[PDB]
Amino acid sequence: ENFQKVEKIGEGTYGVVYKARNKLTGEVVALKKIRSTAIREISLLKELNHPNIVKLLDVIHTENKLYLVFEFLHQDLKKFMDASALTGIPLPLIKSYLFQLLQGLAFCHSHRVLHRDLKPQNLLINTEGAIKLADFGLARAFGVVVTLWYRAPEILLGCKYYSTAVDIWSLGCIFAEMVTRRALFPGDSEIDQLFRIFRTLGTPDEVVWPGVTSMPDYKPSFPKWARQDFSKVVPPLDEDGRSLLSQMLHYDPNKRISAKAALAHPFFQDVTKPVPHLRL
Ligand SMILES: Clc1ncnc2[nH]cnc12
Repeated sequence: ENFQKVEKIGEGTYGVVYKARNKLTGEVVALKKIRSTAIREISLLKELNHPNIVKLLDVIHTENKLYLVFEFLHQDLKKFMDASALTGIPLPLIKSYLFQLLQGLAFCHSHRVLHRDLKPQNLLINTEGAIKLADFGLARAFGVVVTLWYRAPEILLGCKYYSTAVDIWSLGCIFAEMVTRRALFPGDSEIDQLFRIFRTLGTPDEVVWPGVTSMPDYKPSFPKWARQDFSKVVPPLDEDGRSLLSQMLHYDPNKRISAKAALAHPFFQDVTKPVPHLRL
């Protein structure tokens, strides 16, 4: 009752998203209609505020249906990439976005909150050059065609107790996609996703990932592929970038770089904040 629905933005991971106007403040928001532990978990996310996290304005439980009211941003990274397809995103903008995302992740991760489902459609961008993580923490609160392209290998191999490393893996994949203008691992099934990772990074074994062979969905029968070079996977990215991406894509989640450690990487020595070129 307190909103006017302006337009259907589309059908997100958990239900429909609407651009809406608050009838008692005039503020324009994103309203997600979600299709009691969940209420408590979600309610805690109202406190998780950071400039690179899309702000959860409010949570409204009524007719025992659930509405999440979020800060509105006019574009996402998926559409920005599609619109930059001919030309590519300039490196300093790639670098700025990656840095800001890592700040967001470092913040949530220092509170033990993970995203678990990062994807370009979840990264929202404004006119001032800011990029922000949307739907943060909703996977744990509500559980999760859905995209597998960004999933870490420990999730695909059936680990129940994965860690903040899963987000760094996703963000690596998005980094590589910004650079190349093609998804890194566009699997169309769980095994196709796994085998696309293995074809690129080599089939993992006990040498690179202690314990891998005891994971729930690991099979001794997986084909055995050798690793390729990152010079072939993300050209023409420079050696700092490739060094960072390689650390974000380590098979072992314990050796994978943390968001905080990544913010200190030399790739970011010369980071700036450009303003993107955006048509709304
Ligand atoms: Cl899907 C979407 N679109 C625009 N703004 C948003 N804020 C949170 N989700 C959003």
